[PDB]
Amino acid sequence: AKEIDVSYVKIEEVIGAGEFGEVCRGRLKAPGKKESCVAIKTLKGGYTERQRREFLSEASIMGQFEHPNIIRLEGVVTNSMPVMILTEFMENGALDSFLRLNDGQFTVIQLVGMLRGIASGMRYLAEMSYVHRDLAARNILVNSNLVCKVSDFGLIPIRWTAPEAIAFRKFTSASDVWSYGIVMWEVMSFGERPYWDMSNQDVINAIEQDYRLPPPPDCPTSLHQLMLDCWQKDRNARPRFPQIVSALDKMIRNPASLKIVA
Ligand SMILES: Cc1ccc(C(=O)Nc2cccc(C(F)(F)F)c2)cc1Nc1nc(-c2cccnc2)nc2nn(C)cc12
Repeated sequence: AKEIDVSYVKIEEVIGAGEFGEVCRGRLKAPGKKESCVAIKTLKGGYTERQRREFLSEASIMGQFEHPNIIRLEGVVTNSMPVMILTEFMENGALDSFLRLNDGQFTVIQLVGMLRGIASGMRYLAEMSYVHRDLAARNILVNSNLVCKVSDFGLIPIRWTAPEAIAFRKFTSASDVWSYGIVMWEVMSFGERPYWDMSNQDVINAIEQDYRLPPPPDCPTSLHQLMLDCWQKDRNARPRFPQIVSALDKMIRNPASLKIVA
């Protein structure tokens, strides 16, 4: 992770609260480059030397990722206090709230483009053996061009989690695929809560009955079928991320196939 001199950083508003400190919007103005907006995670005060380490481990993990659909680490501030992790700032914020605010205002092909971007980011993570464990629309940021970037904001996410990961903590890329299917439903439903206001126990019960979420209004049948593929109880039968990307690319190539609705 690139070390950023704190003199190049300005904090403009606190937008959240993490496990070790704050989340802020700010500005980064490095000597040679233009000034950009950044999101900042902070860690300050009387943290143990361990907590600092645990805090900075996140930046070491993120620094491995370079993909257009994965949030981009700008760098870290570690030679001064507060300790900080900086990423790019995404104009449209989190995907779930973005879609709820803009309910019905995107075409199927636009939504499929978002889903394809998310799937490509996940294919990249799976290829380097990184299991996300909390893939959900709330963890996906949207830029001004509608590009979706997988992120992880930390925290119980029962309703996005594959049954084997709930029961036995077996988290794999295949359980991420289950979560991806939920994200597909969130997107095509313009940010409805998975399983509505069913309790967590109601959700586990429904899945055990072999129930699966229905096609959202106006959702092409082929997209809902791909959701059903992601939600197979047998994790080995779920498509892998490259197969998901290929399936979405076929729909983009053959848009008439997106006209078939329930
Ligand atoms: C500063 C920061 C630090 C870490 C991450 C983050 O996504 N880390 C992470 C960790 C493990 C795995 C992954 C990945 F795999 F990429 F998903 C990402 C994101 C950010 N950027 C953030 N941006 C934003 C944000 C909000 C509105 C508009 N643009 C950005 N909100 C954030 N909340 N939190 C907790 C972090 C936020």
